[PDB]
Amino acid sequence: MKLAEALLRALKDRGAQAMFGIPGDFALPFFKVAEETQILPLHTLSHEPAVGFAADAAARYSSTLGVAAVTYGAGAFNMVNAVAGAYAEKSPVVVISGAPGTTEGNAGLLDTQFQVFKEITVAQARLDDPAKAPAEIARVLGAARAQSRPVYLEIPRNMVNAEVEPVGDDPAWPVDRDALAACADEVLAAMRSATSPVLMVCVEVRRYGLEAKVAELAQRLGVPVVTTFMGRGLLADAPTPPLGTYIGVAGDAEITRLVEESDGLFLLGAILSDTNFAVSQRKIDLRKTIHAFDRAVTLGYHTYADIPLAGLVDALLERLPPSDRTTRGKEPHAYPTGLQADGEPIAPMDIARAVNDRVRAGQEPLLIAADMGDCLFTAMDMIDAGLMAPGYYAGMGFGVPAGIGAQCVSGGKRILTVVGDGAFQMTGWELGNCRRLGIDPIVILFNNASWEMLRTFQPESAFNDLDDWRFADMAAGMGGDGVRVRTRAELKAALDKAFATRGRFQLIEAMIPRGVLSDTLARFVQGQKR
Amino acid sequence: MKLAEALLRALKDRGAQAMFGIPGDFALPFFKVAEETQILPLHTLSHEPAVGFAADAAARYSSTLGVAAVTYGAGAFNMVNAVAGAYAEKSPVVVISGAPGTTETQFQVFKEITVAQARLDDPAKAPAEIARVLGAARAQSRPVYLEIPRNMVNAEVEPVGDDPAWPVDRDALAACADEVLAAMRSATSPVLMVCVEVRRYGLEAKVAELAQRLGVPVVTTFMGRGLLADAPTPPLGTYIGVAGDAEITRLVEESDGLFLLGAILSDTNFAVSQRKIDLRKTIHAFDRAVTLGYHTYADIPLAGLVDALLERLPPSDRTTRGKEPHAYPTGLQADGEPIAPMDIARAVNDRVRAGQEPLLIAADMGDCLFTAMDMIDAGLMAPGYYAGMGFGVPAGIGAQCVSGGKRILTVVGDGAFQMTGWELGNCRRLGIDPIVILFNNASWEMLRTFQPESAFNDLDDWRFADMAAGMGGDGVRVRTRAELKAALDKAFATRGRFQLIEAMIPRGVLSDTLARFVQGQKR
Amino acid sequence: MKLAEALLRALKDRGAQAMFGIPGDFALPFFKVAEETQILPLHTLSHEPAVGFAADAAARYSSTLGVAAVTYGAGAFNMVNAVAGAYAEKSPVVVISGAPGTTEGNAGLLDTQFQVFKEITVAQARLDDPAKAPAEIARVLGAARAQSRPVYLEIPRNMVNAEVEPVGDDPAWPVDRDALAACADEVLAAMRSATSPVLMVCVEVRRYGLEAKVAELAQRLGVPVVTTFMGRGLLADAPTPPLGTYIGVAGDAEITRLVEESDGLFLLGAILSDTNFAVSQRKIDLRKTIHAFDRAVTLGYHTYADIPLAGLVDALLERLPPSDRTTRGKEPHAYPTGLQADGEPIAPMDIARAVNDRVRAGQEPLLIAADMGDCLFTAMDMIDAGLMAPGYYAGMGFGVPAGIGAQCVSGGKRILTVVGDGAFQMTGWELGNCRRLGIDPIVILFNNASWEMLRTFQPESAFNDLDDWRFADMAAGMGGDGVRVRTRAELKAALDKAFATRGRFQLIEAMIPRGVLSDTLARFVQGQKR
Amino acid sequence: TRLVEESDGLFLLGAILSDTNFAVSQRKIDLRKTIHAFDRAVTLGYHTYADIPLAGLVDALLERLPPSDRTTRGKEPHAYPTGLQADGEPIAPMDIARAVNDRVRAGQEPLLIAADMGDCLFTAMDMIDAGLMAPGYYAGM
Ligand SMILES: Cc1ncc(Cc2csc(CCOP(=O)(O)OP(=O)(O)O)c2C)c(N)n1
Ligand SMILES: Cc1ncc(Cc2csc(CCOP(=O)(O)OP(=O)(O)O)c2C)c(N)n1
Ligand SMILES: Cc1ncc(Cc2csc(CCOP(=O)(O)OP(=O)(O)O)c2C)c(N)n1
Ligand SMILES: [Mg+2]
Ligand SMILES: [Mg+2]
Ligand SMILES: [Mg+2]
Repeated sequence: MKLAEALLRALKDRGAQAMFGIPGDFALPFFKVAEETQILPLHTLSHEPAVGFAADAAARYSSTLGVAAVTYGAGAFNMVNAVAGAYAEKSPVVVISGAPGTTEGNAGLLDTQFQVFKEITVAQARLDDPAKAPAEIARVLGAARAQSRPVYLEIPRNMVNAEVEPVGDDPAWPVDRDALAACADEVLAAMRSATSPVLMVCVEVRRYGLEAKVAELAQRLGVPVVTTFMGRGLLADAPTPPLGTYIGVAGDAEITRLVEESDGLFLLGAILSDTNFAVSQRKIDLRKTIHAFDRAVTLGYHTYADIPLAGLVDALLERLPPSDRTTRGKEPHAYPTGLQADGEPIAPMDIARAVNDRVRAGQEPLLIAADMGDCLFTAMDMIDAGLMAPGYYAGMGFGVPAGIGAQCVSGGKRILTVVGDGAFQMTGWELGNCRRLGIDPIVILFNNASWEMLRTFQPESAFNDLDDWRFADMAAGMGGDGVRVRTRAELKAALDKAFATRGRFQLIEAMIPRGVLSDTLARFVQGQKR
Repeated sequence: MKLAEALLRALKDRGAQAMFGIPGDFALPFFKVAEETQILPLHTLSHEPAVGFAADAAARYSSTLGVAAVTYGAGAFNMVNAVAGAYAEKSPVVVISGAPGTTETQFQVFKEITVAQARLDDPAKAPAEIARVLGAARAQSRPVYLEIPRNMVNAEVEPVGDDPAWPVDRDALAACADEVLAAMRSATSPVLMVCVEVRRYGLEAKVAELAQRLGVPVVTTFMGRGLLADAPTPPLGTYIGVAGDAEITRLVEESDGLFLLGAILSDTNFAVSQRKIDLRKTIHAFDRAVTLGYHTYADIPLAGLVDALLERLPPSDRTTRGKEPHAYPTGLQADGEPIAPMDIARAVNDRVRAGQEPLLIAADMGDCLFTAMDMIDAGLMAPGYYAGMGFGVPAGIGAQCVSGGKRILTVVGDGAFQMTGWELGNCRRLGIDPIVILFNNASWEMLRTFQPESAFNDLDDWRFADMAAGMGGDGVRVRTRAELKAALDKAFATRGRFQLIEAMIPRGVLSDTLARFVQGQKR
Repeated sequence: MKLAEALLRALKDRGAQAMFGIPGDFALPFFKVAEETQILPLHTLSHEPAVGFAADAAARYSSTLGVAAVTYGAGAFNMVNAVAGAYAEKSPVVVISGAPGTTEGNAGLLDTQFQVFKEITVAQARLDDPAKAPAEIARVLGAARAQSRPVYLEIPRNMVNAEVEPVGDDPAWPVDRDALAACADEVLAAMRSATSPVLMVCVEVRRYGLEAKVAELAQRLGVPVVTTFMGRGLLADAPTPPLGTYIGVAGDAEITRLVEESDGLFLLGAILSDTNFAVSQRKIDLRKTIHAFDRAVTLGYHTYADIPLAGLVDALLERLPPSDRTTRGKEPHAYPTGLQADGEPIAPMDIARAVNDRVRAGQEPLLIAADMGDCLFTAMDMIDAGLMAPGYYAGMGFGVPAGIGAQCVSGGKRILTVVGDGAFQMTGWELGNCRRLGIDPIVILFNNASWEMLRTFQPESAFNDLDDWRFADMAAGMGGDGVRVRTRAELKAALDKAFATRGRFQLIEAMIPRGVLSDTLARFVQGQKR
Repeated sequence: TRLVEESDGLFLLGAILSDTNFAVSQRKIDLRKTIHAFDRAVTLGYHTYADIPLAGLVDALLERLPPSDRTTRGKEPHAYPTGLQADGEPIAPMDIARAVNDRVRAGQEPLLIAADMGDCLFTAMDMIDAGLMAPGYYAGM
């Protein structure tokens, strides 16, 4: 078996679904075996940033390994940022970068590309030894899985075709029987002894597909359940569904206190930081806080190493007597609906109504891909079937690329994208690849003519005023159907159309005025004053 | 006086002509000063890469300092690429990243693509640090990194000093010069190659004087292209390896006393490769050093080395200007035939011969660059070594900003334009009207010429011309050579809006230069 | 200030006392600045192994940084083993290896030397940037101190003289106020709740010179105190002196049980392994065991990170009410004495008697340097003033070299060395450097004509039979006074002489017969049968 | 040394490249015109054939070259120092070489020589031997 093949098969053997990428000198031989073998569908994008962003999503979507293939040099570096956000958000993107042969020895910078990716991945390896390649691949791949984060793989070209033995399974990671038990023991003990124990569900839960067993726990535990942002959605159809989502300040002040004022706050697979919605360590009692994350548990200031979340859970159940309990009790949830189909100018919230109404009228929910900006804060109030945005990273550019990658693996489902003018100027052009990719995602451009999120924080500043890019009129070039709307009528009307029109990506240019924000973005700002 | 203010001033004194950037939370406080103090012009773009390329171009244009202002995280990262290629081609792009408050890793990455960094978290030190970093950027001509905590943009600081002098081993300088000169005189067929550093440190005059006194054959590199063309001893052409003229390539590579003055060594297409020359008999002066076979003199800035040699060579009136080191393709037959690269070159060269003034040209990667190589220009900016796409458009933009009125020409392939091409939407607010000739062959042709069998090099039809409108510019698509000639003419007559010329080119049609390149890889 | 100088001064500023080493092509320029500056005394040895072994001891002796200077290539690699044992035993040896200039670019193996030392040190760095050198040095040096283990420093020759700014202080390491407190709390709580809490004193205690405060703790704690091997000696003149030393099986079965059967076994700065005397994790209740080591505390299966032993102690006192208590109570200790000055053949134990008697007669105790083999197990029963041997490492070769390095910094004191024939054949020749070094250590060769320690475990094997190297007769060549003894008379007599004769190293070749072992080595073997 | 280094078609058959004293340095030759066959490979200017064990390469070339009787044995590629003047002068390396070489010339059979690092090696180089083992590249004592 050829080396490059042995790899792709491996990726496949692990639930891979595609391989996004852009070729270059050194990467052609590998794209060749990628194409000729036909192992993994080869989708190619216009700019490397979208390459990584799509891989990110194709990974988050199916909760499996994403695949970003780039060429040596500018190709890799031009994608660094996409991998960073993927890393930042436990999105296991397997990066592959063709490198010079092992007999061409000289670089161009005073390795380097390696040290940069060494910086944003969990494991890396230069496949320069056909003998060691197999296990090495198994290792690194085994890492992105164990840790759910990006990995780096360099393949010198004169090695893309070296015969190698097939790639086996992931190397078995460390797990101590006793250690674990002791951990659960202390964890459960800590919970039982708490006043207001609050169990939070986050990202690691959706990555290791553990929702299945955590629902069986949320029940046998008996404590209140809340989700973080990355956790939003989880346990929706579970016996003891979350009582809401935590996004901090801009959120339901009711949920807030419950979390920030607990003494049994069990952060399951949760992320920790001061990234907007993330659970800031500054806003909680570090004393009584069990923090399960990255195969480790830390509460009481001490830590339990090599403790896979799966195991922690599995052993927590072994100590919790089964329960037939259930806290559902009617009441769904109230989203902003009712659009004034009049000719009054659009506002972020109006759009929400727009989509929501369509849905309540009977429309199946489309998963949403949102870029960073006022489009994100507006997407929170929309009924979905999975949301997908850079909340804990704020990496503009995501939006469109992400939605694309999504619909590329959706196996039919359609993807909805929301993005502002400022971000569309960055990656909104990746739609030109929608024809070749055979997908028709619906996009809602939030053209407010400025970097509005930045203006709210420094309105005296002019530089945040942008030009009026006639996007709707540009959608024809990339082969789509564009439509700029000024009023709520042209808005509701256009959307309906979009769902009817398939085969071509639908781009609805929403004309919004500066100042006009979203309810959720409103609350967020008001909350930074006091 | 604020800190930001002090940096901006410190920046302007060293040549700064503008500031390209894109804000974010941490950047905001910094940008407020920027915008207000108006020390430097604050030009915003759309995507970080552009900002990086633009800033890079700006610097090169005025052989001065460039300035890219980003925000912490996604912002800074999404711009690493431009800074790298900058580092590669010795362009001092001063990177300014806003960052977290000091009371409230990117740093570890940048250290890998800048010859100097610093985090100004102490106002008492800020003044000197700024003066140290920029210093290097100037001394080594490479990108530097400055990371500012938003809670220090206003902190008062002693004015920024002057650059801190660098080690100049006066004795080695004199000893090298002797070895160097002797090494030359004593060689069968010695040759002088003028490269990148000669431009960056504005040493054209000197090297022009030396070129004559040293009395040896002259040649430029790819980045050395266009230097000493008005000197008594002009280059015999430009060496770019197998690609170009085989008489110059043979001379360069066969020399037994090669003097790479401020050049770059690298197996990287046009860069003077170590596998092509006889390094044993090479005198490579670079990064303030000089090598030559089991010997490297350190601390010898190029500039002083010239002076050294000049002090060791008697004056001369030896002038040897002949005819055309390189025949520029002309005579565009405006018939109905489809279009081809070399035709674009003629179309372009003819206007010039017709009397038009040669513009400076900015090129992205792809055949557009090889094509630009057969065009008459007044400067040529392109990633000839780094070879990274995207540079084209934003670089032409960036150039024209500080080109005080002069118009810039930009050649970009379809593949590349899809990455940065849209930055043209800023032309309007930016007060620019650059001309763009987009090579739409509907494919990543440069690669197809390496794997014509693969089908992924097949791109769809992007009606770029139809999109020019939406960016406040005029964009026309042409298929024949007749249409090509007419449209190019209109562009030049139309100023006020950027002009986009989407020239449709068949897959398989390559520039002459590129043709030669591929054929040389078959051998 | 020159780079190489800036460094040596740094070492000095940190308590350095010398710089052992062997030069080579690439290392000459650095030895030149080492010599010319005269900052640190430059002692040179015959073979690299002794270079590292002496540095090891010069470090352990004064409990400070040792200094091993070698040349690139064979020089470094030929010393790898010495550094390993130093690392293995928390001996902060600062290794310095001159490297090719930054403009000579090509190696000879398919970096490498760097990766090998990366493997046996705690921090490393290639000083190739005069600007960054200072802080870098401070860093690495700061590491060997914080972690008390070997560090690697590579100095390209064209950099030995680059002007640099002086080297500042060590970079401040992480320390969490809360975390710490929480740790002590749980630690003390764990202790108080124990039945037979046993506090052990080990290596880290002597390295960070903490004995001063630990004695103040051993008192305020109130629990039994025992020392490990590396810990042997500590708290001797303390209010609550150790009740004995723990060396496992071969030790006082009385001490053994107390340790292996505790539920409050506080291993202070202790090492953990199955290395002869070390506290094997296989022989203790991991459940109730506080393990303070490498700036971390682990008990109850969880761990407290970035917890410097100093701090742990300092905060433990803050929670223990001062005490005037004391458990001294006469009884010193009984060592094997009384030598039968008859003409009966020598046995390991006889020699012990020999030295001991001399001491009780009034001789000040000499610190001892013992190699691995039956000489070590015999040295345990000798009255000393500090013992120094590879107990937790078993790296033969140590002996002599070590003793030499010692007396090189002893500031006058004399050093005693014990070593078997088999090890003397490895490094016993380093005595030839005793004249130039101006020291006269007394050495006791245990020539049993074989690798006796190995023979006891496989007596049916012949290969353990060695030849009769006439060492005593070889001592003249290296410029010493050699004397082979066959009987206990020639033994007692020779020793007395040796203490009288100064200026020349004294080598007493003790003729012992195969089979004849040491009491302590006896007990050890008998203990491997059952 | 001049011939080797000036060659415009150098064929290092199973050699080692390295700037390491006696090892054939890359800075001394014209690598562009070098054919270095090593570690089961063959290089030559922007080209490296992999998987070509030396042995087979020879055979290859032999299959491409007609037989020959071209013999060119001359005299002493290297004059071995002899004639040890056994006077009372102190001793010197080259003398040891003569002492050694003379016994051989006197008829004694050349032995194989093993040398450590130091001048002893350079000295062994002027001695008549039946094999010479020494660390000429690694240079470790
Ligand atoms: C890669 C990168 N570069 C810059 C920034 C900085 C930023 C954070 S928010 C924002 C404004 C976004 O404008 P948009 O039209 O998309 O939506 P809206 O604000 O409602 O007008 C910027 C520029 C980030 N986060 N990432
Ligand atoms: C950031 C980056 N990613 C990939 C590549 C690799 C590449 C080198 S050449 C080429 C094809 C360019 O197509 P284009 O339309 O621009 O011009 P042409 O080939 O003549 O049709 C690619 C993808 C580079 N150099 N930089
Ligand atoms: C560097 C190294 N190489 C080999 C060995 C293996 C060994 C462990 S014990 C022993 C015998 C030592 O004989 P010695 O004369 O010194 O004393 P004695 O046993 O009483 O006769 C050997 C060879 C070790 N530990 N280290
Ligand atoms: Mg907007
Ligand atoms: Mg193209
Ligand atoms: Mg022995």
